[PDB]
Amino acid sequence: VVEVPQVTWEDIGGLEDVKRELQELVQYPVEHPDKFLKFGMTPSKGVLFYGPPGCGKTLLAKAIANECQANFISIKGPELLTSEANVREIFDKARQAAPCVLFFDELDSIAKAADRVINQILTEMDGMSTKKNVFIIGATNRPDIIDPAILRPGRLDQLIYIPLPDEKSRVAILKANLRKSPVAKDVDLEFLAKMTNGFSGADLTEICQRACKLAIRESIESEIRREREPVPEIRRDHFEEAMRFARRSVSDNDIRKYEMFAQTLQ
Ligand SMILES: Nc1ncnc2c1ncn2[C@@H]1O[C@H](COP(=O)(O)OP(=O)(O)O)[C@@H](O)[C@H]1O
Ligand SMILES: [NH3+]Cc1cc(-c2ccccc2)no1
Ligand code: NA
Repeated sequence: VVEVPQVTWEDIGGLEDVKRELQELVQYPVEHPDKFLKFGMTPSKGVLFYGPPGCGKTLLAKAIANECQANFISIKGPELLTSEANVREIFDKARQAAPCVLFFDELDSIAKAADRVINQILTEMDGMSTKKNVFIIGATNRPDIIDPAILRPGRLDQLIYIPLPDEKSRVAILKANLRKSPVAKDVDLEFLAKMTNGFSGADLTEICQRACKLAIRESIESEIRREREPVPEIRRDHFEEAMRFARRSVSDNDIRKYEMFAQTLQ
């Protein structure tokens, strides 16, 4: 289905630098059109996100569309395999749905015939102007096998690193996930951030989801019993129990590889 996503910047913990860069990348064409006319700037057509899984690349693509009040179309890389006109029809539908964000997920899978489902993608991008109001976003978990042809000017304009959350970011992710939940006052999220070094954003969300379930199942059972004869909260002890099916999903070795890739691009 095609729709404007509900996720906002507020749902995304950390990545504050990345967020104002993306805002500037899309707010500037419509907030200062006179200066965009004055100097000859063409709006950006695309970005490529990279980093470990579960750290917010999909969330950021949906928040960009929500900011622009734009439709969102998602395509996972493995599913363009049956048929090179598959690529042509997706760009048609995105153009039909303009203004629109077109998100290519799991692009590392086609980075490994398939040789130019790629060329088709590259040609569709070259043949589409910024006047069509379609903004393209790709995401990958394997930045080592990016064909640099997709980063040439006129295609995806910027490669952007989306890293594992640091300690400050882990507090923000917990707070964003819990922003509309009733959390007991004995819950110390800064201490939970201290104890989750190396956790991804998806890893943190599971802890919150397990603690919230445990609370619901407590609420269910206690009213079942009080029947035999006041909004409840997620308490510290629900979080205590959730945290021992809690472990990192990204290895220390993959973390080293991402950090090396990113640090060498300064
Ligand atoms: N920065 C973040 N802030 C808040 N939640 C996050 C963040 N990163 C990941 N999550 C949680 O993990 C889930 C997966 O994130 P996603 O953006 O799909 O990861 P990927 O980087 O693999 O695209 C999200 O739905 C959300 O619950
Ligand atoms: N097993 C997953 C995996 C990840 C990587 C990798 C390679 C380069 C940079 C970052 C990550 N190589 O393999
Ligand atoms: Na990923």
